[PDB]
Amino acid sequence: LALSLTADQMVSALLDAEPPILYSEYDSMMGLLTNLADRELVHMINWAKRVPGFVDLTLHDQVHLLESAWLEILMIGLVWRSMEHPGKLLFAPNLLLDRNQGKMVEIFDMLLATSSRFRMMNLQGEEFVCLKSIILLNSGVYEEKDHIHRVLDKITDTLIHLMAKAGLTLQQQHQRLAQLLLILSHIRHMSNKGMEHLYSMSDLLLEM
Amino acid sequence: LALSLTADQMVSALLDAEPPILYSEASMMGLLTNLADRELVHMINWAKRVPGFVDLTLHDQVHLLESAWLEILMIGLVWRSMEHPGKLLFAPNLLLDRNQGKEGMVEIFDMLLATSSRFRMMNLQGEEFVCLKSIILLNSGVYEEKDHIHRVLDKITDTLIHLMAKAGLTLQQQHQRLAQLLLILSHIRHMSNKGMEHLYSMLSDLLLEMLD
Ligand SMILES: C[C@H]1CCN(CCOc2ccc([C@@H]3c4ccc(O)cc4CC[C@@H]3c3ccccc3)cc2)C1
Ligand SMILES: C[C@H]1CCN(CCOc2ccc([C@@H]3c4ccc(O)cc4CC[C@@H]3c3ccccc3)cc2)C1
Repeated sequence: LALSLTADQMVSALLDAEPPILYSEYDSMMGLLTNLADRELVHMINWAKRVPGFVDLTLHDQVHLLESAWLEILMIGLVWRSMEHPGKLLFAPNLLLDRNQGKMVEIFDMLLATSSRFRMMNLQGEEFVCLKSIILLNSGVYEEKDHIHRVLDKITDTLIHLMAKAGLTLQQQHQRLAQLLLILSHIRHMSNKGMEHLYSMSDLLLEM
Repeated sequence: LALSLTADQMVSALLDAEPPILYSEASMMGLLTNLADRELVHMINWAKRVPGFVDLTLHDQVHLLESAWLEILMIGLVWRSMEHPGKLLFAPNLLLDRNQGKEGMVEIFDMLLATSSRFRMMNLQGEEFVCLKSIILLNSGVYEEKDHIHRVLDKITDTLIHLMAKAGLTLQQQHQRLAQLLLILSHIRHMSNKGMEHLYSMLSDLLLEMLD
């Protein structure tokens, strides 16, 4: 029944679905980020459940979707809040790191670049939550399958609706749509590069 | 001077630019490498006939091909594999199913097969296909020169939209399908990444000499 949402209801539903911005433990850099990510993962699951259409999926469908998307969700979230701090990544309000402290400057330079990209594009928060939802439903998808594609189509409708209300021309609307979606493919890329470094060292999702 | 180009002529240019289909020559990893290596040459010549590409500095052209070359091979493979369900047409004389796919390679195979199915379900057209392939070339390595590329990318999106509108898809159906196509590109990024991993655990000089 979640496919009956109007575009504005979809946005409002996504905005209040938003997870908090966590802080880093006050009182060895990888640990701080690992600790942060672990705590971040917990609200991400309660977030995903509030994504329209998500809970309709069988629970092992939900688990496959989250296992594929989670690092991308983390990455776009980080990049999102890092937007208004050029040359730096805001992992937490008390943990704002620069280029030099990165040394993973391979992945960080990528993360910074994406942040610059969102900034030049002047990405709005309303567009942001759509993109994050898109990532959840799309990264893992390669009755159940088509429902997902129907949900994805609704988010597309919503994104366009946002751009029309913003006063962008029809041409500008599908161009901006194209630009944002291509950016997702470089978030996929980052996740992957992030993943293999992440094993230069899967089931709590059902439990959660 | 390639941006001064109507959507129809744009599709024309890309279509005629299409590379030929090549024939097949760890028996198999030696077969796919020879084929891919041969396929790689025609890709350079294809890339140069892609609108906006030769206006780029040579250093950037190499960089784009370095980032994208595997993605190009994969989507092309996926493309000609459409009408052959459950199989991969690496070549007219080399048609494989996933059984023959079996080290580390069956997972990549299955990914390529799903992509092929998705194109089949969506019923991807040739006009659209060549548009996507261009987007990959210019998008994959995108991270005066770095906005020219974004103009071309916008021009190709117009072209895609142009095609869906002519087809009779409504404005809503148009942007829905545009999105459906571009999201598939992120799967192809993923396949390429896992592909690079799988190849290291077993190009520039060519690209530079190749782009004589
Ligand atoms: C999925 C859980 C399994 C146990 N945990 C492993 C650590 O997971 C991460 C994921 C991301 C990071 C870094 C980070 C942390 C918080 C955040 O909001 C965003 C990011 C962006 C990725 C970043 C990173 C990138 C590449 C290698 C390591 C860490 C660190 C650890 C997380
Ligand atoms: C950069 C060039 C110089 C070194 N060469 C290494 C060979 O790279 C490849 C690329 C693709 C493949 C397989 C293939 C062959 C032909 C084709 O038209 C498409 C593809 C898609 C990928 C496929 C592959 C890629 C990676 C691991 C296993 C299989 C195999 C070897 C390529």
